[PDB]
Amino acid sequence: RTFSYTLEDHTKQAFGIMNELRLSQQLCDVTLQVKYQDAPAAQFMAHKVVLASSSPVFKAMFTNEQGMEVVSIEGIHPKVMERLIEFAYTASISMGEKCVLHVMNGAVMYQIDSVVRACSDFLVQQLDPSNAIGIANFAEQIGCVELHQRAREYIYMHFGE
Amino acid sequence: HHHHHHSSGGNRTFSYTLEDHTKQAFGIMNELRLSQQLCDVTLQVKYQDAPAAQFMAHKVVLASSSPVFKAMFTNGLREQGMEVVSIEGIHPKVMERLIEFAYTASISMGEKCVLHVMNGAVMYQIDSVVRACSDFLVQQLDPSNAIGIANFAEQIGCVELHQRAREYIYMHFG
Ligand SMILES: *c1nc(S(=O)(=O)c2ccccc2Cl)c(N2CCN(C)C(=O)[C@H]2C)s1
Ligand SMILES: *c1nc(S(=O)(=O)c2ccccc2Cl)c(N2CCN(C)C(=O)[C@H]2C)s1
Repeated sequence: RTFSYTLEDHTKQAFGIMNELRLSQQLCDVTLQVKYQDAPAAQFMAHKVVLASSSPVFKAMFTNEQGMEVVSIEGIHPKVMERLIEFAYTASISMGEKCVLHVMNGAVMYQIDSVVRACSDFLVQQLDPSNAIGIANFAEQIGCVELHQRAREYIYMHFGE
Repeated sequence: HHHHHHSSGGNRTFSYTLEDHTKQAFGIMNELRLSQQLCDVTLQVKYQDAPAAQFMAHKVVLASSSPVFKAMFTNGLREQGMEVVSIEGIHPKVMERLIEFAYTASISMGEKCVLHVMNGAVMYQIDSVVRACSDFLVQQLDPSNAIGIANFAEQIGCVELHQRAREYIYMHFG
C-alpha cells in the first residue's frame, strides 16, 4: 500500500532559507532600485520567483527569459519596499502607526492584497474626528474603496447622515 | 539587465502575519514549476536501464529544501542563464518525488519505494524525509528484518535508523 508524509512547517523552514539566501545575496536574479524625493538611492537584491509568489504585479512583470533584471522604483520610500520584501520572505510586517499609510500605498502598487487588507482594517479601528478626513482622502488617492467608504460613513455619521 | 520603471503619485504598533502565506506562495512557486516559468535549472537524471528524464526547477526553491542543492548552486557562477545539471546514481522517479516534496511539503509512494527514496533523501540531505522514512522502517522492526535494516542504515549513512535498529537488537542480548 501507500506511504504518505506531510511536513506541516516545511514552507516556513524553506522561506527561512530563501530569506538567508536573500541577505547573503545568493542566487538573486532581481535588483530593486528605490528613489524617493531628496533621499539616498537604496538597492535590494531578491529572487523573481519569491516576489512572483507574493505579488501578482511581480508575477506579471517576470513571467512576461533568464538573467539579472533591475526594477527602478520612484516616489516609494526605501523602508516601505524593504518592509514589503521582508513580508514576501517572512509573511510578517511590524511598524509604527505613522508608517501604515505609506506601506498600504506600497502594498496596493504591488497588489499584496493581504497587507492592504491588514492596513485598511487597522485604520478603520483608529478612525476618530481628528484623522477621519485625512484617511478618507488618502483612501480615495490610492484607490482603496472599502477604507474610503468606512471613513466617509464615520464622518457623515457625526451629522446624523 | 532588462530594466523596469515604476512611478508613484500617537505611537501604537502595527504588526500583521499571514498564517498560511508560505503555503500560498509555495502553491504559486509549484504552479510556476509545472508551467516551466522563471526556471533557472534543468536537472538531467540518468540511472541504469531507465530512460533519460528532465526536471525544470528554481535553484532558490531547491536550495531552500536541500543543503546539497544549496551548496551546488551557491558554488556555481553568478549571472548564468538556464543551467543544465547532469545527475547520476539516483532514479528519475526518486528525484521527481523529492522535487515534488521541495515544492509541496508532501510525499506519497508505494511501501516498496521507501528504501530507494530514503537513499535519495540522504544523498540530497532532505532530512525531514529521511526522518519520515526512518520512523516508518522503525515501525516495521522485528527479529527477521532488524539485521537487514541495521545494515541498510549503515550502507546509506542514516545514523538514526542504524541506532534505532541496533537498540532493538541489543534489547534481547545487551
Ligand atoms: C514609519 N515609517 C517611516 S519611514 O519608512 O521612515 C518613511 C519616511 C518617509 C516617507 C515614508 C516613510 Cl514610510 C516613518 N517616518 C520616518 C520619519 N519621518 C520623517 C516620517 O515622516 C515618518 C513617516 S513612520
Ligand atoms: C517504488 N518505486 C519504484 S520505481 O520508481 O519504479 C524505481 C525503479 C527503479 C529504481 C528505483 C525505483 Cl524507486 C520501485 N521499484 C524498485 C524495486 N523494483 C524491483 C522495481 O523494479 C521498481 C518498481 S518500488
